Amino acid sequence: TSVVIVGKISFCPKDVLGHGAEGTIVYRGMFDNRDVAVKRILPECFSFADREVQLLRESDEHPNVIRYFCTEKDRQFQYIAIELCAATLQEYVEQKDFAHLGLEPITLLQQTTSGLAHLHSLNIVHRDLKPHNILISMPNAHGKIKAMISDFGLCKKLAVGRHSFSRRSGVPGTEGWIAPEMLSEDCKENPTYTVDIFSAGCVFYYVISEGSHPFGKSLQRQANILLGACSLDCLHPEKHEDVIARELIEKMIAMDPQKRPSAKHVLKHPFFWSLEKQLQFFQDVSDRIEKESLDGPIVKQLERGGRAVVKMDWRENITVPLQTDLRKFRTYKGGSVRDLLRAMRNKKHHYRELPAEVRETLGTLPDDFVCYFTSRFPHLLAHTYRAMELCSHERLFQPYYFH
Ligand SMILES: Cc1cc(NS(=O)(=O)c2ccccc2Cl)c2ccccc2c1Oc1ncccc1-c1ccnc(N[C@H]2CC[C@H](N)CC2)n1
Repeated sequence: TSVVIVGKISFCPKDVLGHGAEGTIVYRGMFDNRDVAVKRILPECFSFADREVQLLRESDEHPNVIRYFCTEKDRQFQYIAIELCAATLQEYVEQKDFAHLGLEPITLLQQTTSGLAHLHSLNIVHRDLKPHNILISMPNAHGKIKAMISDFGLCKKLAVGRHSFSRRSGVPGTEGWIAPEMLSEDCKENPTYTVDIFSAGCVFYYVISEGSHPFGKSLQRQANILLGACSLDCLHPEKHEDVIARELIEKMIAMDPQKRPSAKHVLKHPFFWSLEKQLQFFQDVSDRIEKESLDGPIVKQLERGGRAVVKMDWRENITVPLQTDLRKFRTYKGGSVRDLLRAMRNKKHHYRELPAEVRETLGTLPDDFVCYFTSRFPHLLAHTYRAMELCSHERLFQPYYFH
């Protein structure tokens, strides 16, 4: 038997892509002139997979959830056909040279999270998130790729007006990626969507560390998850991009499930912002506190812990041409976060009109200008992002926060 044909699906049995659960085999094949992955399953699984297909005429209408195509029936088997993909995220992370990837890994992280937000918005908790089932599409003609969430065998649709689900026997996920509240002792709250956030948090660090895991090597990482013993070694405490990454990830993998942000909060985090959007944040913040009281709650939050962030005096930690231009105005307090943000806002606003050598020390707008400040004050953004959560409901700030 060289080519099997079951209805609209066809494949060569020799084109094995791997296996799913024990008793399944996946083949490469064709459906309506499209490339598909075809999972063959036994009778014991027939309505177990019809339950998962019912969920997938409703969930896979999202670019970052795997497309379902067809189901066909043999005398002995069922055949499930989904979109053929090029790789898994594990394969991507472990094999590719990250020197040549730029921002792509972070975009795949965005896409994954976005697929996850879609699922959660339909009352579906995935329960088995890992690099092994985050699939990377076939590239398009310009070499562009995307991540897609797959593997819905452990998915649970919460009934209408339920916000959690209870534990059952058996392995609730994959060892090394399971949120602690699924296994821990004397736990008095039910698990919920945040279990996917914990798993994603681990996945996030796995992508950006180029293969490490917050909870150690594969042998004792589940045990370390229950103990709360994590480490994010690869993130420097004084590198802006690592600090922003850390701030997000340590919350996503929080031991207390209620401290973890929802998928939509994660999508809004500065981890995902371009340099121009970061700069725009700084500006929108400065316009927002432009006429606020030194003792009002907003400016108070922004200054709490401010001096360490500003390096005690920020005027002393900038270049000589800029320090000279600002001293002259005789208005900027060097111990204040507000005033550093205001100095940034003003220099952006008046950029063309600034003396040549000030323009040259700052570099170009927007990219170099913002990096001038974030490279010198690597906690400025993370800190400003936390403090301005007081204004998260305001319309000005909905590009930056969710709710
Ligand atoms: C993870 C997963 C889960 C499945 N089940 S499911 O619960 O997600 C499901 C999804 C959508 C509708 C129904 C179901 Cl049951 C799959 C069902 C059918 C076909 C493939 C499925 C599936 O994917 C694969 N499983 C095993 C081996 C390979 C795949 C697979 C899927 C898509 N593309 C590829 N391509 C591979 C190419 C070779 C690379 N080394 C890795 C990627 N593989």
